[PDB]
Amino acid sequence: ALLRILKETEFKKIKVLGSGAFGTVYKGLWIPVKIPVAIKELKANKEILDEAYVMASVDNPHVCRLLGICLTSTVQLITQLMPFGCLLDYVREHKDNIGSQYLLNWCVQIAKGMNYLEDRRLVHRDLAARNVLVKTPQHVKITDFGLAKLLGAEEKVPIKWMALESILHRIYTHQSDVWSYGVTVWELMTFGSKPYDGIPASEISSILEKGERLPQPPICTIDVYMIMVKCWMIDADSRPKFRELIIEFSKMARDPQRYLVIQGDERNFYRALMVVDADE
Ligand SMILES: COCCO/N=C/c1c(N)ncnc1Nc1ccc2c(cnn2Cc2cccc(F)c2)c1
Repeated sequence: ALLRILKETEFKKIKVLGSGAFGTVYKGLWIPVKIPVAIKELKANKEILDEAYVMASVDNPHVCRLLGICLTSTVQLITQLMPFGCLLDYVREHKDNIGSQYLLNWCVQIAKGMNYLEDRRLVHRDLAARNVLVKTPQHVKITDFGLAKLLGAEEKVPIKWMALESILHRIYTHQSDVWSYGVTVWELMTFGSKPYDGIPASEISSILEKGERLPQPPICTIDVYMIMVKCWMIDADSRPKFRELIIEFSKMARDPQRYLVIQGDERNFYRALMVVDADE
């Protein structure tokens, strides 16, 4: 069964991870051996089970997969626990130990994961560094795709990560996801800064129309920054394609010190923070 129907007893919400944008995520154990899992708690659930199947049918090393679902009073989404937490918090905590090699590789990995979703005709709708998880320092994965639509994202909100056409018309495409990719990259390059910090969400569409964009990160060469800016063009068709982003950042990954200037570039443990891996 691709989307395993789990019984209220097979798993248990041990601790709390964090209050998300669509629900609360817990850390826990699952017994179909005990497997560490992330549990997100948000008769007509036939609708959900549909968009839920998609989330479980993805198979790419850069995209999290939904492993199970529990349909009771509430819907609980069960996935494999990523021990290092989300990338946003990761870069914030290692702001002085993250080299250009890692930063570029993550951009490549996020780009591959996004290209994979585009091949499945799945618009994420909420890509951001907080929705990129760290399996290990050299392996990151995209998560939380599809939930946005499954709750009326484009029905009658992460404004600062959204493309202009999404804010004004609720239009979501793989190209609006490219814009958010641009913002996600900005978050990594600034080591976790909040985009448009100190600017009211209501004024965002206004500043974007006037041509204003997030500033060039200190460590970025104009070449890296040019890619981000292209991702934020009003004309969605003119923005880079994830496929082109994979190739461009891969190229830069071969000569990192040339595209990112990080002083001393070359040269808390999530054990006490956070049985067999779901992968096992
Ligand atoms: C501020 O710091 C917060 C740190 O929280 N880290 C949390 C977390 C984690 N350390 N490991 C794994 N998942 C984590 N969250 C998380 C994110 C999305 C989720 C679930 C469960 N269901 N869904 C929907 C979904 C949609 C599409 C594909 C999927 F696989 C899952 C859990």
